[PDB]
Amino acid sequence: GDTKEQRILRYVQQNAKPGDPQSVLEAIDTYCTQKEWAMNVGDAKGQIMDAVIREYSPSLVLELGAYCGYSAVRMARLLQPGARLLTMEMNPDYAAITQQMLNFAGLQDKVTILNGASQDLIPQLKKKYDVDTLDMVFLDHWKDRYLPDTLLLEKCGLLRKGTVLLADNVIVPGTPDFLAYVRGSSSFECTHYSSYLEYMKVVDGLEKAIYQGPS
Ligand SMILES: O=C(NCCNC(=O)c1cc(-c2ccc(F)cc2)cc(O)c1O)c1cc(O)ncn1
Ligand SMILES: [Cl-]
Ligand SMILES: [Cl-]
Ligand SMILES: [Mg+2]
Repeated sequence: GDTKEQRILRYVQQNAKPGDPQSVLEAIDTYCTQKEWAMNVGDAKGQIMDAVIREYSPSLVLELGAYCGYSAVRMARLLQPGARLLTMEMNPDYAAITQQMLNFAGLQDKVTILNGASQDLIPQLKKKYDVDTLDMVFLDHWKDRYLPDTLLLEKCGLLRKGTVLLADNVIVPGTPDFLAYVRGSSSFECTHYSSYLEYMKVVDGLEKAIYQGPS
């Protein structure tokens, strides 16, 4: 039968207003609070994401790991006109749900959902996708991929002074190598935002790591 992610999309389509991103976020959070948990960033951490997005008003955001498109809705709804989000989702079924979710939210013109592995796609961003540098990166894919993909971003010349990395799940499931690395690096200025795992009474957190250039 249907998957959890199909159930979430359907619930959104039947309980949100088309073209209304806030209603989409609310529908998802209700579903996941009342019916079934799912690994969306959630409202607690989402509120911190919102605050970050509004501070930096990034023109170009890369997201690693889309899932059902919750975080992509969350960020894209706060982008300025003309600003854009690219999100890399290697799971094809998740990629399809994410696209449908963004279409329902009316945010399809702001977001490009690429179905491929981040390690394969990151090296194509400059030449294929005409990226110069990224303003912000949201990390939310496999937790053992945050560090290697961060180092790949730098290798490929995609980070600039001031590029904001914002990492989900640095407590649960945790990203110990990434977290130790950025906190130890003179090339990052880090801030920890303590919060809660989505839809749970469990502590989690976001890490912001602002790239400072080589050193
Ligand atoms: O990105 C891919 N999976 C989700 C990564 N995200 C997570 O695993 C994740 C997990 C949890 C979590 C927390 C507590 C718990 F008890 C169980 C899970 C929370 C979150 O907020 C996440 O973000 C992926 C899929 C695929 O098929 N191929 C390549 N990549
Ligand atoms: Cl999400
Ligand atoms: Cl929550
Ligand atoms: Mg997460």
